[PDB]
Amino acid sequence: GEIAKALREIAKALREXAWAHREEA
Amino acid sequence: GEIAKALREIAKALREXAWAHRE
Amino acid sequence: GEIAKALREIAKALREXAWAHREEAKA
Amino acid sequence: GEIAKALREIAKALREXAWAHREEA
Amino acid sequence: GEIAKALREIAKALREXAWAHREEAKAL
Amino acid sequence: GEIAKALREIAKALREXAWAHREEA
Amino acid sequence: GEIAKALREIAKALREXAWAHREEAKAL
Repeated sequence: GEIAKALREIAKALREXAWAHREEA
Repeated sequence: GEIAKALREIAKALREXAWAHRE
Repeated sequence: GEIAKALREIAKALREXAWAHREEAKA
Repeated sequence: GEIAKALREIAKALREXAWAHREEA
Repeated sequence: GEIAKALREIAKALREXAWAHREEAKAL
Repeated sequence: GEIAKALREIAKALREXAWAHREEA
Repeated sequence: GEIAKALREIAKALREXAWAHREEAKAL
């Protein structure tokens, strides 16, 4: 579904955020 | 559910953000 | 509900994040 | 509602996040 | 609706987070 | 709808969170 | 749908956040 996919797209962004926090290092 | 599963994937990512503090 | 449950899981992850930033800064 | 309730718990966890930053200043 | 209100509460919490990080930063 | 609008409000607050970091440097 | 659309906008906001964070880490 479009909603579930957008939500997974939110998850991936958060993981992208996690790698940026783990660029402190 | 696909929606519930995706919400759980979000929580996991957030936990990952948390663990990245220490790391 | 599984949706409510998953949302609560998200709330808990953010509480984790709060704690972690609290501690790291406390150092 | 259970969904609305859970959503408010998320908001409170975010406020906790905020407060944690308010004590680092 | 309760659901839309809860979401708006989340948004407000995020805005609160935004403010705190600016101050935290500015405290430097 | 009221839900979509509130979600869009969430995105905007996150963008505001982003701007807070863009202003750190 | 407008809800899927608003969720995608949230995701983009989070990527915007990640990018600003990298610029942070990089400017030090």
